[PDB]
Amino acid sequence: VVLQRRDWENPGVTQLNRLAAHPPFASWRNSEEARTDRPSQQLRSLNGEWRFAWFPAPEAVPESWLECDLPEADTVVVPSNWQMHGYDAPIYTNVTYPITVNPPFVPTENPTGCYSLTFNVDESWLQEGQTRIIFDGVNSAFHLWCNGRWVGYGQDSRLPSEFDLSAFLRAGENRLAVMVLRWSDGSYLEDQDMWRMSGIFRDVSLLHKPTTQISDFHVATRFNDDFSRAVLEAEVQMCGELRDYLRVTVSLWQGETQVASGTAPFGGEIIDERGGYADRVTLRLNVENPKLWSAEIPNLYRAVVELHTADGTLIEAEACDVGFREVRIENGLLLLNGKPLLIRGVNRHEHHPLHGQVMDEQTMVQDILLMKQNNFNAVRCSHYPNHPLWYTLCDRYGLYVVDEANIETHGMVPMNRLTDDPRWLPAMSERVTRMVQRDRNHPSVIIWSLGNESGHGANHDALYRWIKSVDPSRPVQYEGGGADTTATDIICPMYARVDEDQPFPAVPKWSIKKWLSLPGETRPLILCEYAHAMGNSLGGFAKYWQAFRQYPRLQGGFVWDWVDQSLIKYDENGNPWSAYGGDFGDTPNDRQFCMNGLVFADRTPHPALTEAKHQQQFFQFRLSGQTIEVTSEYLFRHSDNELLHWMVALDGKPLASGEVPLDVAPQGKQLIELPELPQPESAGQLWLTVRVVQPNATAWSEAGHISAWQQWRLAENLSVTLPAASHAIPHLTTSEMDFCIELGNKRWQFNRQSGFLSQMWIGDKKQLLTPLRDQFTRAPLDNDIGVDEATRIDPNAWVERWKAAGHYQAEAALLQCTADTLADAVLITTAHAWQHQGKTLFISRKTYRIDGSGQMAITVDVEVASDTPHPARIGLNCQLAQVAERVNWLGLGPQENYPDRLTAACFDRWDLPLSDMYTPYVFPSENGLRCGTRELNYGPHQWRGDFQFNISRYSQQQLMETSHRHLLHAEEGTWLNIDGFHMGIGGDDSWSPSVSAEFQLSAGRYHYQLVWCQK
Amino acid sequence: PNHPLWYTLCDRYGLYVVDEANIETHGMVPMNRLTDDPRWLPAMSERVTRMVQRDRNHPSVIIWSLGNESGHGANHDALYRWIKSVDPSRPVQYEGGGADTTATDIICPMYARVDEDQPFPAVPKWSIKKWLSLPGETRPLILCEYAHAMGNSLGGFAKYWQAFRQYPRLQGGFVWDWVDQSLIKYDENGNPWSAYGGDFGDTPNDRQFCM
Amino acid sequence: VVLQRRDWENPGVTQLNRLAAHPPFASWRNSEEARTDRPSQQLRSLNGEWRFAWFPAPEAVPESWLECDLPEADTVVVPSNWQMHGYDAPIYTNVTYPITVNPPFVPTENPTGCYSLTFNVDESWLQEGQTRIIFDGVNSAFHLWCNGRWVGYGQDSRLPSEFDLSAFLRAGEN
Ligand SMILES: O=C1O[C@H](CO)[C@H](O)[C@H](O)[C@H]1O
Ligand SMILES: [Mg+2]
Ligand SMILES: [Mg+2]
Ligand SMILES: [Mg+2]
Ligand code: NA
Ligand code: NA
Ligand code: NA
Ligand code: NA
Ligand code: NA
Repeated sequence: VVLQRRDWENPGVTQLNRLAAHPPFASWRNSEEARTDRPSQQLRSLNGEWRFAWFPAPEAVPESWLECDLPEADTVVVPSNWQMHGYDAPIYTNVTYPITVNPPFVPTENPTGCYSLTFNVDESWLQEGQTRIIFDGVNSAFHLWCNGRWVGYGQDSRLPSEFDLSAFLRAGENRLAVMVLRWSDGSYLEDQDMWRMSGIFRDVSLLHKPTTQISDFHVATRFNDDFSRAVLEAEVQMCGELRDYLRVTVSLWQGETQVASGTAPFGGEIIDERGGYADRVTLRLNVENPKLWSAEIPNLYRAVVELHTADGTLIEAEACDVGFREVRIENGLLLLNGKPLLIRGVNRHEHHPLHGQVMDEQTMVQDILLMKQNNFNAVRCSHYPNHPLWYTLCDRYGLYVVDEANIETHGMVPMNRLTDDPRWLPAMSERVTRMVQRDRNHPSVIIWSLGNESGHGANHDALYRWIKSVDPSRPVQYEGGGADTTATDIICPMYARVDEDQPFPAVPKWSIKKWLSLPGETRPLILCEYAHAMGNSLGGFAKYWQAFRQYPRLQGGFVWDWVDQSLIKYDENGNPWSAYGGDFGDTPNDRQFCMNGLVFADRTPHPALTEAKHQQQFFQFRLSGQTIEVTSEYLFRHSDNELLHWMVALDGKPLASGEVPLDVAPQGKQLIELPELPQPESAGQLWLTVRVVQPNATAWSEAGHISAWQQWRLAENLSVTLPAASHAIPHLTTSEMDFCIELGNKRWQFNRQSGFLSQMWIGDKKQLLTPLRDQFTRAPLDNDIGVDEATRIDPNAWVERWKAAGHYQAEAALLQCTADTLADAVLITTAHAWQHQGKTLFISRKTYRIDGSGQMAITVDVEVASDTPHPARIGLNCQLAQVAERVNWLGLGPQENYPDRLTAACFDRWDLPLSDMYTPYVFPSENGLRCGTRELNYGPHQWRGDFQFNISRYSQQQLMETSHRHLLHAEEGTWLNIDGFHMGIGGDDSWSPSVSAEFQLSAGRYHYQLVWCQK
Repeated sequence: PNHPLWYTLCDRYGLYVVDEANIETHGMVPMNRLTDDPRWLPAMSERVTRMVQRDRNHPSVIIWSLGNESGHGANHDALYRWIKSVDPSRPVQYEGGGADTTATDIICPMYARVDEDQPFPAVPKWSIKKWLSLPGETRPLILCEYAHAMGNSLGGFAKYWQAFRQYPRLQGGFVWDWVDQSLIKYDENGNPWSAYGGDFGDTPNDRQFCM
Repeated sequence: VVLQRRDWENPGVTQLNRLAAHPPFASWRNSEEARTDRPSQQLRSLNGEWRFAWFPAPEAVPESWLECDLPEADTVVVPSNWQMHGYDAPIYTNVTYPITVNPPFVPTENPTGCYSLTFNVDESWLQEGQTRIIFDGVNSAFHLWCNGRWVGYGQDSRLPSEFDLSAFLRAGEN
């Protein structure tokens, strides 16, 4: 009858015999244990080794499995995804559904995980009370049997499913059997852009409650105008038989100190003509001068809810952490405890490179620490309710959480086809309602979300209203259908730009500054997704932050996103590598579009992370004469763990330093007077750097943690001295094939056929492996490629514009190559034209001046045709013969930085090992650039000027030809790229041209100069 | 919702209709026990949504109703908003929970008096004249049930109509009700007689309260 | 399977295989007939004489009833309330529920009306198109079989439940 009913193709049936949702229970039988949050004897983990067998469909499951173990089955760890154990492929797809769109139907071939466990139950659990089993997460649907008998059915992969096992169990041995289906009608609401996996991927537990039990409880905190008084209100629901002797006590604790307590019998206020709830009571506790919860200072009290007799016998106790805080929208501003928030948020999926979508405490803690160490204060549960511990950790460490229903129907056509259909309202309603019922007591949750990318339908409006009616303590947001519909309290677009409108029909993405002031618009704007961090990205990030700070109602956003969704695969030798979409045989796939993280799957930072840290700083700085002005962007805390270190240096050489304690009130200002600095004699630019240092450890950071920094140019002394006049004069030697120049043990050779420096010698050793040549292209970045799908191609993307114009296949044609002897130098003059099919794209005009001191001065002047797409870079490249250990530079660093992503980099003298000058993006591209460089040192070589550069063992050609980073081989020598000008990287999104006009190489005429010598 | 022909006839003859979802949970304690429970939202939504889908093209229907005597629960709020979103062309009304809740566009009490307050706890029935001017109240008031016409009744009917005519925002109401709910029974001869509650051995019963 | 599920005691199942609701349809194949609101050949009333047997519970219904007319059963007019034919008592109660207040459960003693009708369907409807049946009002819940096979289930006493019969019907008697 179970195989006959086919409940997994019926959206009308989303569970069978499932218990009601409720907040985290442990059924403590001792109050002190509840208060301290110690383990509960009444809550057991069924995690560990289980029996598992795979089947191609549910009809292939033998009727024996219900009563007897299958010897074919293996023993696997639960929780797990069965794709992580090799049983079938994980599918990566973005928009297009991973099954045929035929709702409510799924494929007849529907992979099926048969799980089972043989486990003990103690006798004490069956004489008194109620034993339930809790599956925290099962993807995507399942039937359950206990000792051969059918218990029930559940859908929604991301919320706990609970069943009463009381009548099913026996003392001693019992057997659970779970048939998990990969696909169900639930799948139609689970089209998030991520790995599609399956199985019992979250905790399994057994919970014993008394027959007379606390079955639900809500905590509210409300405040007077200045937050100096609060009323904690607790509504408590019971199940079982009503008795006059029953009582509830809610007591509230600050550490070991009890601050408030209330006790009452059951029976609520009159509600309507038929009375009130005899099975509920509300307790109200006064709290004077409450310690308020925020992401800045996560103050928590403990609330213990005791169900007991009037005489004092405890029946059970539940408990939660309480954060006293108010969230409201007033006059178009989102306020926390009366202060306008600035959301430094990131979207975070649940992902681990080894365990797939199984989460554990350590990874969660690691994520939290990294976020807070990098100046994040908020996280969005993209796009489903998370593992229950996540909320607890956000409560305790202090992050703001957007809790989001597990609803995404992105692949529907149009996007609201299911969400506007009243037949899908039941399935949708349980995903919203059961989330609110579970998470409503976590202070860290400040906003509810109705899901993701499912257009805007009537069902959203209804469920919007349901939440407002049930929980008025939190605003509700939802982006679908244009980000400002009647189903959201917050204008919450994805990838809306700062200044540029994108006026798509029906769902335009207005410039965020313009959106706020549309006639009639009052709401605050907080981007649910912005600054797409796919590969070499986060260009233009500073621009968002400049707008966030200037516009009160622009209250920030959530970066997309936190972690690369790469999975570990093994090679022939058993070495690990990172795999993306289409690497598991899966198709259709969206390839590398799954990796948009600020961190790699193993939590190693991308360079972009430091740019987010710098822009998200909580201290702002201004310099006037000798005075630094520090402004706090903290809303609640003083700077009680902050000191300012300042340093003045001349071209990287320190001249002075000092330390000044920070004592800044929230939103306040401090003036710091610098002492007179010793104005030096020698040339160069003076730079002031300041850093905010946290002297003491916190729960989330080590001692000495740098939380903010800033740099300013001070006095510049321009060099006016003539270099030491040389006695030696270089000697020009000519042949039909070459111009050669000699000075002592140095030698330069210019090919008269190509017109490039083909070789240089120090003593007798050759310096080049490839001639020094103009370069106008880069190995394409993910933002240059502009496809969100492997199928979809775009004629407008930068790489496609460059390809179609002939930039990559453009051949250098020599126009001029003269040599001339001067009084103390040899002067080589060249001209070249790069042409593609009769069209002149670029002209390069150069002079090389080798003088008596051994320096070669190169002057370059490039013309770019106004009607060719603006080039990726204007520079030179070559392959040096030398492979050295270190790279030493005076310029912006230490990390990779680009013209539209360099605010975080500082000007100084930097010294890294060669390997650090390469960024291991999984999809290889142009990488490791450093800008604003005045001097570069590598082995015997030194280049001076004002340039950008990258240096590595990988050619721009190898980088653009290889699809994975583990397939790259170090070439012979070192490839050097020296650019005079380099295009912005962009990243406002990654599926359209995103590089702002001021970062495109559009001037038409370009000029840079370089001095190359041997130190 | 009535027999489909009823709407057609109201279209053609000309009567304003309040089309009402088939939801009444009068017997629950408290009256909103089911309507405030999200697990009952699906059942309730179908009774609202399938009514709108069937009847929305009838000119005679001018107001949608969320049902009757089911208290006020969050499911009412959800379904109120669903209708306002799907069909902006008609006000939505619902009396449960005190006749002036957030799930109604119209103050629609049953048996509220003209001049006399009945201040029940939680669900007071204010004088209709006073109700209109409660601080912050803007809505029109139309009684969903008034002048209970049981047996020898309709005393003071004129008092309603005097107030209906004097107060712009008092826009009338619906008498309870049209037809006696008596069934036909026979004695030993074959003579028909009007039977009410209790006359079919039915117990517990509320007797002549059907008429 | 229909006895094991007990869909009438689960508020999560309010229908099975029911078609979407919609405004009144007649499927005219002539525009002038539509305009004039004259009868449509494609819309047929099944009102009239049906076969009917009363039971005290769904467990007491014999399985033979699925494929064969029961001889005990009487011929009755439909539409009707079976209380108006004397099979059991009509109940009058104001506020207090006529069943024990214990959601979602109903009494095991649950009067069960078994309705059936043998009817001809013409062949034109079988070769092409979609043939559905509409029950405008069924108090309070019901299962439906066509020619022995199960079609679907419906609740809500006061709105029409509609079921696609295209795959269930045959040439001749049904
Ligand atoms: O707009 C979106 O594009 C992102 C691209 O990485 C990602 O798929 C998000 O889930 C989706 O909301
Ligand atoms: Mg289903
Ligand atoms: Mg999507
Ligand atoms: Mg049912
Ligand atoms: Na702002
Ligand atoms: Na992505
Ligand atoms: Na590549
Ligand atoms: Na009036
Ligand atoms: Na009555």
